[PDB]
Amino acid sequence: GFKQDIATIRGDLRTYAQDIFLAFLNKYPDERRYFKNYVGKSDQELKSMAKFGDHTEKVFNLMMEVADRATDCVPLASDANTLVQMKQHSSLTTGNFEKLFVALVEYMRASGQSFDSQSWDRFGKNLVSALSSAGMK
Amino acid sequence: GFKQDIATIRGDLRTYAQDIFLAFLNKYPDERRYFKNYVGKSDQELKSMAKFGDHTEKVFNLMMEVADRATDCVPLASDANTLVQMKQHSSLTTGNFEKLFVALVEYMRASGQSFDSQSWDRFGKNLVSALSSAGMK
Ligand code: HEM
Ligand code: HEM
Ligand SMILES: Oc1ccc(Br)cc1
Ligand SMILES: Oc1ccc(Br)cc1
Repeated sequence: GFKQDIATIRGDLRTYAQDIFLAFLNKYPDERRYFKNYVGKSDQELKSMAKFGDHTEKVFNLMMEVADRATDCVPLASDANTLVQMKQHSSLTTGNFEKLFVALVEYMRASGQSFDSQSWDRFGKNLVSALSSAGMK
Repeated sequence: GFKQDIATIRGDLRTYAQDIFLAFLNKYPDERRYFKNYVGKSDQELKSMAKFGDHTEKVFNLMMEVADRATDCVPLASDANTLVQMKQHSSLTTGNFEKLFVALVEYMRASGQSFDSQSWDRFGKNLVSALSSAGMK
């Protein structure tokens, strides 16, 4: 289930983080505009950039902390607010987050692995609700 | 994105090259008049010709180099000049290139592979502009 999925992802966090993030950019190529340092770079080029691995891992680490603190895929309002208030997220809208979770769920369903994809979809929906409540446009 | 798509195509170039060129010829059958011995043949007959695959590979080898040398999907003017000046292209106009890129983008959109088709559309438009700047009719 969802708790096991957190363990699966955490076990190889950097690989899953990179693969899901690339799935996101591949599904929604226009989203690359928010990452000026990743524009015009192949996947292998990206993987050779210190910040790509470091930042992508740290994003997914925080995602997993939020997921683990949730009750029945309902995240803490405080966690949503952290995400809204981050300077790095100042120009984002809930639609950016919606897209990330659509891509994440698609990745899980396409994987040969037994992720609880329905729960990740619902977690994403609940997180979007919480972001909106915390003031994200 | 675009840069990764170049790697994807290069990883199976003969297959992609033939399938895109066939998509072009099937969408625009009268374009066969620029070529020799292509009329009156089905796709499988074309693919079994001595030089169909070889010629198509050489075209797409160069197309991928032009794409790879581009910045933000803008090709080098030297690459455009080469394409205009090639003896093999003496009877072409920019419209021939426009049609090739319409077919290429349509192929990408229909494929099971996550191509950044919008970037290929932009690249095609920028290549056509560059061909015009370099003196193609
Ligand atoms: C629940 C989902 C998300 C979480 C947990 C999250 C978390 C984070 C974290 C922890 C950082 C700082 C990384 C570091 O210190 O190196 C960061 C940076 C950033 N995030 Fe988010 N983020 C999420 C979603 C998104 C989305 C959907 C976008 C845009 C489509 C986005 C855009 C950015 C940008 C542009 C930065 C700064 C540039 C960079 O480090 O690449 N984030 N995020
Ligand atoms: C960016 C697009 C293009 C590139 C990079 C390109 C490149 C090339 C190259 C490298 C060759 C040499 C093939 C060989 O001798 O093995 C070639 C030949 C040729 N190309 Fe282009 N070409 C492009 C577009 C077109 C278009 C749109 C047409 C016509 C609709 C065309 C018509 C021809 C013809 C008639 C030849 C010689 C005969 C043949 O290969 O069958 N090309 N091209
Ligand atoms: O550096 C980053 C990697 C992935 C996301 Br999502 C956001 C920032
Ligand atoms: O041999 C050729 C294959 C594809 C194109 Br486009 C042009 C020539």
